[PDB]
Formats: sequence, C-alpha cells, structure tokens
Amino acid sequence: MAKTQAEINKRLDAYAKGTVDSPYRIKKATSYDPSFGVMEAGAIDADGYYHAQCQDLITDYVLWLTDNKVRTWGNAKDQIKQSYGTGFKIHENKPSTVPKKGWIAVFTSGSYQQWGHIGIVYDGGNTSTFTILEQNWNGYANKKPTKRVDNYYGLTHFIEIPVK
Ligand SMILES: [Ca+2]
Repeated sequence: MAKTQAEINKRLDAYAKGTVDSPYRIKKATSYDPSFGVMEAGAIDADGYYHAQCQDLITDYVLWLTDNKVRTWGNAKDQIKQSYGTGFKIHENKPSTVPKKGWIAVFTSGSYQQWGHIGIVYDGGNTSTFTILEQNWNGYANKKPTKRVDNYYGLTHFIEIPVK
C-alpha cells in the first residue's frame, strides 16, 4: 500500500497547513487537559491524551502510510523497538547520514525527554542541518505540526518509509 512521493509531500504540506485529511485533526480550538495548552485547529491528537504530543503526528502518519493497518505503540523512543511493516527501515544517524523527505526522525539522546522526541523529515537538507515537521517541541502540546531546522542534536535514528 506504498504511497508515492507526491502523495507524501502533499500529506506533509497538509499537516503544516492544518488541513490534513485525518480523523485526528483538531478542527476547532480544543482543550480537555488544563495541564497543556489549548490545541489549535490543525493539531493532531491521535490517542486523545495529553493533547497534541510529538508521537501523535507519527501514529497518524504511520496509520495513513499503511491504510490503518499498523497502529503505533508507546512513545518516540519506542518506535525503533517495533515494526511498521515491509518497506520501512531503521537507520542509525551518523555524521554522514542525510535523510529524505517523509522519513521519520527519532531523538533519543542529549537533553531530550527520556521518552524521546519524534518528527517527520520535511526537507532532507544536508550533513549539517535539515528541516523537520514535528509536534510538541514547546512541551505544551497545543501547536499543530510546525517546521523547525534541526542540527542532528539528540537524533539517533531515522526510519525510512516505503515509497512507490
Ligand atoms: Ca494526545
């Protein structure tokens, strides 16, 4: 059920614009847990807990990449400890490793949360920096998927996805 790069690129744009086709996309500003921020329209809350966390975007993504056949478990650091199916490949991030658009970036070291941070490679970039689309880098779980330029700090693994 592999997706085309064009379908992937279009999915990544819809996330960032808050118009993604998902049943987990927040349509109007919402809150149910006062410990977090009011979730804006565009935010992805896949489990319905702790608002728009980092992993929520990835479980919605993996869900779409596989036509709702693979649901993710655990947190960000748990994602390299399970399988998404055929076509998906886990790569270690080393200084020469540059990812591709649509790939999943996993942060399990540095001063990151012990349960990790996660996001989608929006632009592969180069050896020094790349662009990520992620949720909950602010720790407040309210913003929709936002682009950030990352410098491979704390980034330990990439997950390659199947492309047509
Ligand atoms: Ca959630």
